[PDB]
Amino acid sequence: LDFHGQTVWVTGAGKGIGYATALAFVEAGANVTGFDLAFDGEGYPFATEMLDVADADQVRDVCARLLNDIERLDVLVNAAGILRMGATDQLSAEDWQQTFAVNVGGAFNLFQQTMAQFRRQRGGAIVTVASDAAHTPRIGMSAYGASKAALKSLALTVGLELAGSGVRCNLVSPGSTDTDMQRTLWVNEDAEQQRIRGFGEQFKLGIPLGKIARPQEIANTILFLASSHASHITLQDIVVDGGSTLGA
Repeated sequence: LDFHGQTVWVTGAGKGIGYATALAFVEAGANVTGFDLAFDGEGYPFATEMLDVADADQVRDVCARLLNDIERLDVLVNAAGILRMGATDQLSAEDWQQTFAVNVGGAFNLFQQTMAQFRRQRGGAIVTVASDAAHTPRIGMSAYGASKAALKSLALTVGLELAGSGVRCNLVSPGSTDTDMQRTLWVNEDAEQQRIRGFGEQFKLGIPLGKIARPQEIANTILFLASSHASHITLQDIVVDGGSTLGA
């Protein structure tokens, strides 16, 4: 895929899926800016902007500054997110609020600050990273899954709001991935994954393909949806999970 000459923004670009996605865009020729709360890695091969996406005023100031100096924003990737686990009646007030502020509010702020640019330029692509938890109820993750379902709903209506401007808006819903989330077990056994096997007593299916996701496999799906090869695709959500939701 040739993204040479295209301007690409990626949130959550400090690590994990967002970093792998920004890197893939760089490797495909794009002019990339990454946004995150922290950039703790040693090297980032793209422009970095420190930003709390859950701070509406900070998002306004940063996006307005950057938008004043670009002719078009070809691709926006929303990939910020946090996980706070807990049974619904055990979850703290702070974990509930921060889950929604980051996981939905973040994209909301980005949309509020970029939709006018998309309408003015008339075209471009948005890809939003949701979660398989937006597709199925998950013991221990009720708030997380609910925040991701809200994000998916918001992104789809934004897609409808921008479709008349020729803008395409899609999502990717990763399953278990080698990075972030619950990547490490509570014992010294990771190895042959428990995640691949499933956990039937909590109505959690295993993974039919027999492996968890690599970040590159999420990134490459994002790049496809961001590309002219997806030029008739909008309002779709590609689950990238080895079949674990069985297509849900």
